[PDB]
Amino acid sequence: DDPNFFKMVEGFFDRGASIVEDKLVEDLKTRETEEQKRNRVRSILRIIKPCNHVLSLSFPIRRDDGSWEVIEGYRAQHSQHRTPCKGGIRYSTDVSVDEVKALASLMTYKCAVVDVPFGGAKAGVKINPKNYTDNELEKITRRFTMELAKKGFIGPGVDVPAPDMSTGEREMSWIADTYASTIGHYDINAHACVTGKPISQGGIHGRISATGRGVFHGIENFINEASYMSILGMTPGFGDKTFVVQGFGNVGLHSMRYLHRFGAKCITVGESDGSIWNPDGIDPKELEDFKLQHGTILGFPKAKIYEGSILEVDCDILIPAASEKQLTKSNAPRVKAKIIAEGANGPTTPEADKIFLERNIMVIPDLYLNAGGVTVSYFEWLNNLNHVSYGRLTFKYERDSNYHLLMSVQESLERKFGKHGGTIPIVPTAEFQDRISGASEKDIVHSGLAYTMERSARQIMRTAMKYNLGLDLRTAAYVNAIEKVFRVYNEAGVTFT
Amino acid sequence: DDPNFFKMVEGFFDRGASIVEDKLVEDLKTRETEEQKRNRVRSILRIIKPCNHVLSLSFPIRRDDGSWEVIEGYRAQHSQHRTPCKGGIRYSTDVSVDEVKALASLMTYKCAVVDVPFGGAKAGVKINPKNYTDNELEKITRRFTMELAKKGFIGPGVDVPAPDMSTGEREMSWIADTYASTIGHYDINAHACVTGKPISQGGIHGRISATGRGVFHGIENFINEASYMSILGMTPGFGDKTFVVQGFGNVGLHSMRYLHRFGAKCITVGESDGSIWNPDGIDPKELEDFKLQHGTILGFPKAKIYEGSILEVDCDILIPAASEKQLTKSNAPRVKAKIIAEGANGPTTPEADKIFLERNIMVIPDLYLNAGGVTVSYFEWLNNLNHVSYGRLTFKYERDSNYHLLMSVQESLERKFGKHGGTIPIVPTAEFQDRISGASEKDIVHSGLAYTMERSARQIMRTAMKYNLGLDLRTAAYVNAIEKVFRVYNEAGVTFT
Amino acid sequence: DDPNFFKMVEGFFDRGASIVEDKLVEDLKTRETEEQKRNRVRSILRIIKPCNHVLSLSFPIRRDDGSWEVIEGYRAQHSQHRTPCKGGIRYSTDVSVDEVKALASLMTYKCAVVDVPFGGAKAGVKINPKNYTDNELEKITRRFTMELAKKGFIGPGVDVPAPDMSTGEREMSWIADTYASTIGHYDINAHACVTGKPISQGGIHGRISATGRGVFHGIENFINEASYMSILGMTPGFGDKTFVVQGFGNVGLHSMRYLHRFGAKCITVGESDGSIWNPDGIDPKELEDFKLQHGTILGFPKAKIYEGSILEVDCDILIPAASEKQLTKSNAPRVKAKIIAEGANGPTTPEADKIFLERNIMVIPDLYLNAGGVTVSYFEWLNNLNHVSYGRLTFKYERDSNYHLLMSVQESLERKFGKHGGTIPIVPTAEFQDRISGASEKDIVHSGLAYTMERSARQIMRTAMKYNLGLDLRTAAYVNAIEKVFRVYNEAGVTFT
Ligand SMILES: NC(=O)C1=CN([C@@H]2O[C@H](COP(=O)(O)OP(=O)(O)OC[C@H]3O[C@@H](n4cnc5c(N)ncnc54)[C@H](O)[C@@H]3O)[C@@H](O)[C@H]2O)C=CC1
Ligand SMILES: NC(=O)C1=CN([C@@H]2O[C@H](COP(=O)(O)OP(=O)(O)OC[C@H]3O[C@@H](n4cnc5c(N)ncnc54)[C@H](O)[C@@H]3O)[C@@H](O)[C@H]2O)C=CC1
Ligand SMILES: NC(=O)C1=CN([C@@H]2O[C@H](COP(=O)(O)OP(=O)(O)OC[C@H]3O[C@@H](n4cnc5c(N)ncnc54)[C@H](O)[C@@H]3O)[C@@H](O)[C@H]2O)C=CC1
Ligand SMILES: NC(=O)C1=CN([C@@H]2O[C@H](COP(=O)(O)OP(=O)(O)OC[C@H]3O[C@@H](n4cnc5c(N)ncnc54)[C@H](O)[C@@H]3O)[C@@H](O)[C@H]2O)C=CC1
Ligand SMILES: NC(=O)C1=CN([C@@H]2O[C@H](COP(=O)(O)OP(=O)(O)OC[C@H]3O[C@@H](n4cnc5c(N)ncnc54)[C@H](O)[C@@H]3O)[C@@H](O)[C@H]2O)C=CC1
Ligand SMILES: NC(=O)C1=CN([C@@H]2O[C@H](COP(=O)(O)OP(=O)(O)OC[C@H]3O[C@@H](n4cnc5c(N)ncnc54)[C@H](O)[C@@H]3O)[C@@H](O)[C@H]2O)C=CC1
Ligand SMILES: Nc1nc2c(ncn2[C@@H]2O[C@H](COP(=O)(O)OP(=O)(O)OP(=O)(O)O)[C@@H](O)[C@H]2O)c(=O)[nH]1
Ligand SMILES: Nc1nc2c(ncn2[C@@H]2O[C@H](COP(=O)(O)OP(=O)(O)OP(=O)(O)O)[C@@H](O)[C@H]2O)c(=O)[nH]1
Ligand SMILES: Nc1nc2c(ncn2[C@@H]2O[C@H](COP(=O)(O)OP(=O)(O)OP(=O)(O)O)[C@@H](O)[C@H]2O)c(=O)[nH]1
Repeated sequence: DDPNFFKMVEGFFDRGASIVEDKLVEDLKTRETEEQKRNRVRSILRIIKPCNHVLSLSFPIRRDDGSWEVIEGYRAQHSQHRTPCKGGIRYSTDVSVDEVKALASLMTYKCAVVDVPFGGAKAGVKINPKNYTDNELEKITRRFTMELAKKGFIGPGVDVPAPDMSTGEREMSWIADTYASTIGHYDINAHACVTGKPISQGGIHGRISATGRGVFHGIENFINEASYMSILGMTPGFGDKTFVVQGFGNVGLHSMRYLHRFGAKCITVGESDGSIWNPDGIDPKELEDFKLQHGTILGFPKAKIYEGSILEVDCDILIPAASEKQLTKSNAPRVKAKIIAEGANGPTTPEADKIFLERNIMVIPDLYLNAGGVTVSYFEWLNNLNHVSYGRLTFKYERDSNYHLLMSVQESLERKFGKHGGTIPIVPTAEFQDRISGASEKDIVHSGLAYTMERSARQIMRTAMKYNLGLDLRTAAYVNAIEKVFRVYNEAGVTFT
Repeated sequence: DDPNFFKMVEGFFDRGASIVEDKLVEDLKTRETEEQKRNRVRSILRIIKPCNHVLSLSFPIRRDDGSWEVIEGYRAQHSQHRTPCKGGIRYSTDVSVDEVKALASLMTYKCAVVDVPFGGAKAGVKINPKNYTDNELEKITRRFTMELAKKGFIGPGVDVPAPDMSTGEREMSWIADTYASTIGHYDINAHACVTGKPISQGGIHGRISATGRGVFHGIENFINEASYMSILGMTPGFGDKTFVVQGFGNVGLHSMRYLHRFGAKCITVGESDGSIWNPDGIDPKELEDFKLQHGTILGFPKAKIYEGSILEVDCDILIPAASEKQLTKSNAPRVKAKIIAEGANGPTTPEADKIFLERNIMVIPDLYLNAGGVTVSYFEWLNNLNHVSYGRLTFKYERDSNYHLLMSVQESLERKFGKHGGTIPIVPTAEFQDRISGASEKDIVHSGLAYTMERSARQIMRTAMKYNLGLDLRTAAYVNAIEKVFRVYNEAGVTFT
Repeated sequence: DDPNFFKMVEGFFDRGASIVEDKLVEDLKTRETEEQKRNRVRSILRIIKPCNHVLSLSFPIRRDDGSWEVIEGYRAQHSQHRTPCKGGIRYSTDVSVDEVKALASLMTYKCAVVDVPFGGAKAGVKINPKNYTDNELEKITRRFTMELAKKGFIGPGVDVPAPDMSTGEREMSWIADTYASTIGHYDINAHACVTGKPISQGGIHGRISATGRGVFHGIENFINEASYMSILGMTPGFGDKTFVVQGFGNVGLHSMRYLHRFGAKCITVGESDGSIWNPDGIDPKELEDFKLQHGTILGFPKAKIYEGSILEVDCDILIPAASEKQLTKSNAPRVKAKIIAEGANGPTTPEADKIFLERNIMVIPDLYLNAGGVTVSYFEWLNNLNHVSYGRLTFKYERDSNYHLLMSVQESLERKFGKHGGTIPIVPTAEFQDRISGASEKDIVHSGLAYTMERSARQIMRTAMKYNLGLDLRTAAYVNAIEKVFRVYNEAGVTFT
């Protein structure tokens, strides 16, 4: 059980088309024959599936010891029905076009599941950042954008890179600075070419913790749904149950704190080295220190090394957040859990899905969970496309206008019950007192994220009941994804051909 | 014996580097240590070898029956040491990135062997032109350029497509018209984006027969070299020996006539269907009719069907001009020939080379033979970059000036020997009478091609003696190729890295 | 005597306008009043004089020890009557806008004196290349072009940098590579943005020795003019007289060999360290070795150190070729020479000119001598703007056509005097045998340079007699310069204002 990662995501898309194909002909309003309309649907589905562009590079670089190397680099743009196309830049010696093509596809559907205006994209670099000088990573990241930009694969109108595995705000700043100063110098939207930038360079409050909140608001939108918890046989709530984490990195890290702050007791955590198992809870603050002190989660003196993979650890909510294809046909029989959230991108093989549906354990699709990161990188790309600190124009104004609603209510009452002259004191609460001056930059993020992953969780529930998919929310997700991208191709007069 | 076609061309490049690496350190003038300089050479060689860009596409098209299809299309730009990058566009259901990457590499060396200012490139389309309407091929060719152009892979400053397998002047006109009218409208060099265009659209006299002349002037430059014919045991001349042809298409066709007009008796010819064997000669005119009348070289009533592949036919000069990897370890033992010219691109597997060197049969590298086609498509790209019919400015002027050289000589003599008054009539010959008005468009082609493949044949001879490569002219060719591309990287300060 | 270098060149321009102003009104064909026309001339002269653009920069760089620095950099575009604008890039800690503005002006007149289509320009960088790593010079040169390019000061349509003091073909390659790969990627004329590139990167045979030939053909065009040598009291010829050199660098070096190969005995040479005086001749080959071996012309065991400046050395032809303002009011009284050539740019202060005219010693203007370098960098900018090795198209053709002139003459004679049947053998000479195949790349250089500095030397002689300027050829040069740039402004309808 190790399919070509692109043949796998295609496999999910397949079961999606196998169910939509019927409810999609009846919504096609053209005037043709029944079979003809189906010969129209299946055709458009064959256009969605493949990637529309897969660039492939090679970089002469000069390492600090003067020697040269080549660096294969990739970038796919899955679909063009929606511009621009976002997608992270991954640094790993395990990246390939067969991987990038699929990760590129997912973000075409992630962005469709959470209603974000972007096509899919993804860029890889065969590289191990743990090997190279922090000068060499600059000469590599800047060259990698110099190559893309001149071939039309970076720019606020075509593609927007983003952080991903083994990349952070450090790299994303090198990109925005190279693009702004070479190609899009005159363009007013220069700095808006990448997301995940540092705050001082045009970022957004909580771009790092963005994905974590995703995993959080996702789990919350289901744990607090009794219709499934009655099936899974658990309790709506967090402090009553626990969870584990694969891949203590950005997702895994912030998936903890936001899920740790509400009573859910993070049992264990692991990484490429080993596992750290404590059935009583690990402080996400303290462990975060060792990643900056001891280089690994190992040695953590408030837990122990675990002779076994996290995926088999007894818990309540499994969260693979480290790499692809981790759960598989050989790990599925030994999960011993109830819910498998997904921070990583397609961490479950399609073979293991049936086993999970068979074992009666709910799998929440990665299309829905790690989509939080996108919906915040959208606010960033949209922040620095308007050139204004959101809400700055109307801080002093909203603060005044609200002080005149409450006043008018007061002045109005002091004429009806004011016969005694009694000063009715209409004053804000503690909560409203914060929201007087309006929506600050952080407020729309903590809301626009919690809202985007509210509508999405419904549209997934609303579908899985319409088609009776039970706990295969994944298939229900692709259905909502495919139905949306279809109406774009259908009405667009797909081509000039 | 069926290597990955890119692992094969790499294999030739390897044996090339294995011999140049020594004579190239001593020509490196930097001030370092011996071993260091070698750590500099091997590094640059690792930069040349791989392709710098390999795009990959997917086309929604609307066939005439209304159904949709996807069409994978590829384009590689091997190197950027020389802009623009030329390369044909092949239509075949057997094309892939693993093929295009190598064909792209060859033209980086072809252009280096014949001193033509272009990097290498190649574009493929998984398609069978024998299946589609001549309307659908337009909707495909125009879309294929629309996709490339917007991503910076067509344009007189980056890439210049050209005819290749299953494409002719018909297709190349659709490209130039689409590019000129969409992307490079304002650009003055719009129409110069492709070569192989029809004459009325900016072509060159004999762009079709260009490659054939290549195969001709190549063979001639060796047959008339006794130093090898003494080794091979044959006679310098054409009317005394024969030859066969694989792949009666453009190369194979015009390889015949230009080699048929000088006594060399074309024994047989074949194609995807079958062989046409006559040990007494086939009229290239008559057979050309059946390709336009009977759809195949079969049925040709002045010869017979041959129960066997051409590659084993007894002859004097074998010319594979149909596809890749035709000669191989299984066909090498049964060649029964003396010289194997190469119209096709890498039609010989590296394993068969040793057998050919062992059997003491000279193999002329495809780098040298089919390079004629490029050297004429260069004159085209250079014709329509100057916007003038070459030589038009000075037709009436040269005609006059020459009539004053010959006159002055006459008037000068009629004063020394003119004591008798005898009118010395200095008048042109028959030959010069043609070259009076200067160099017309066709004259520079028939010369610039015959000249370009004169210098090249020497530099190959001049190398194969300097390093004692005997009859492995192929290896001698790559040596001249690598030495040239190296001096470009070496001196360029290869990167800003 | 140390004027602001821009107030000095202005001073020469002044005496130029003071003489042209009369002979220029009568050539103005507009219909106005006499005084009005003069109010038109003086006005246009005030437009020529100043620089139209003087950029000024500042570079954050990261030295190899990690520390930051700023690097002031300048570039002036004197005039725009002729695009593009060429001008070297000088690296020296003595550069400033007050210097660049004037050097920029000179090349507007240099290019006008030798009829080369370029406005003037010049770029400086406050830097000492002897201090920085050969990595740091790359990070500086590439950044310096990145800054200019984005502000429209590099590009084959606006400006074309070139080598100058403390820069060579090494730097010019870093520029062409940075521009080609960032800004003008798509442009077909990308690599044509700079001149002085290495040959493998699009240079010209003898771009280094180009300026030297200038100094040579300049001196020759005057030494072989008796009209002045009768005044100066010397002999037309080189082997009969000697010369010295200031600044053994590129100009001074190649000024020697080309003037050494014709009997002229180079007495001494100096540099920032000291002088090397031998009244019997210094081998330019041997001394060139020590510059690559012993770091200085000092220690040269076939001469001695000279306790004195070159400018006072007894010789016949003084050539300052090291820096500006070297001759001055304090050095003029002690020249003890006959002719002062000028390789450097304005090495003579205007005060010293009168003393030189008074001492009756001819000063050849730098406008005329070092203009050879430009006229070759023009051929380069024009070479790589046509994308063809000049003369390659018609090597085999001219070789044939000439073999038919000589044949026709033979065949013609063998009918008049051929009654005896005697085979008249019309065959090329030794000299013509070289020029059969036509004009190669090096031939047009050695001619186009020797020709350009033939017409120029006449137009200067032709003027200095028309206005009776005696030996002040400098003033005669500016007259020809001003008269040319004037007709451009005059007829252009100078502005839309
Ligand atoms: N971080 C983000 O912004 C987003 C991340 N994701 C997904 O989340 C996943 C992880 O988040 P990242 O930020 O990339 O984390 P990261 O870049 O910090 O690295 C993940 C960590 O997991 C560990 N790990 C990797 N492979 C492993 C394996 N096979 N077994 C055990 N441990 C392993 C590594 O030590 C690494 O520290 C990624 O796969 C990515 O697809 C998705 C969207 C946004
Ligand atoms: N290089 C570029 O073109 C960049 C442009 N921007 C744009 O600027 C806008 C800034 O808004 P926000 O940062 O959200 O407001 P903000 O109130 O969130 O500002 C964040 C930080 O930026 C600093 N800052 C504000 N103005 C500054 C200035 N003129 N110079 C230096 N630092 C300054 C503030 O001290 C604050 O600490 C964004 O909308 C973005 O579109 C932002 C970053 C880089
Ligand atoms: N035609 C040109 O302008 C140039 C052609 N070439 C090379 O020359 C070769 C042929 O020239 P094209 O113009 O492409 O010919 P073409 O495009 O006319 O087609 C080649 C012919 O050979 C036959 N053929 C193909 N594969 C065969 C096989 N496996 N066995 C037997 N017959 C087969 C086909 O029937 C076809 O008619 C190509 O492989 C190409 O690489 C190289 C440079 C320029
Ligand atoms: N669409 C475009 O931008 C094109 C531009 N050109 C440029 O035009 C130049 C033409 O030179 P050549 O064709 O080599 O000269 P040529 O003497 O070879 O002309 C070839 C054919 O073009 C025809 N032709 C010439 N001028 C014409 C016009 N104004 N309208 C219609 N047909 C005309 C002539 O009748 C002749 O049959 C080329 O240098 C090329 O650069 C050529 C083709 C297309
Ligand atoms: N080299 C060229 O391509 C061109 C040069 N020029 C002029 O020729 C002059 C020299 O040619 P470059 O190529 O710049 O030579 P360069 O760049 O090799 O350096 C000139 C040499 O003269 C010596 N020198 C500098 N200042 C001196 C001083 N005050 N006293 C004694 N020696 C000194 C230095 O040691 C240096 O090696 C320059 O001033 C420039 O204006 C003009 C046009 C083209
Ligand atoms: N990066 C760019 O865009 C460059 C473009 N060019 C253009 O190319 C033309 C070249 O003409 P010339 O060099 O004067 O001819 P040339 O006969 O003077 O060639 C000089 C050297 O270039 C080498 N060379 C020729 N073709 C080559 C190729 N395809 N690959 C690698 N090396 C090759 C030759 O071996 C020779 O040693 C120039 O007209 C120039 O416009 C030249 C240099 C760089
Ligand atoms: N690595 C790390 N990041 C943190 C930590 N605390 C907060 N952050 C991030 O830094 C941002 C600033 O935190 P706050 O000032 O508390 O604002 P906030 O959005 O209310 O913080 P949260 O509600 O915890 O998301 C937060 O949005 C988090 O994304 C922490 O302890 N460790
Ligand atoms: N298919 C085909 N093409 C031909 C034939 N004859 C000539 N051509 C091509 O058409 C062009 C015009 O031919 P010509 O008028 O004879 O000029 P040419 O260049 O002297 O012809 P060649 O010397 O045979 O190359 C030639 O350059 C050939 O490329 C032919 O019989 N069949
Ligand atoms: N530094 C240096 N350069 C040289 C020397 N000899 C020639 N060159 C340069 O290298 C080029 C190649 O020289 P040649 O092969 O002799 O061609 P060339 O143009 O006839 O040489 P010259 O007539 O001396 O200019 C010349 O154009 C010179 O510019 C030399 O001895 N030292």
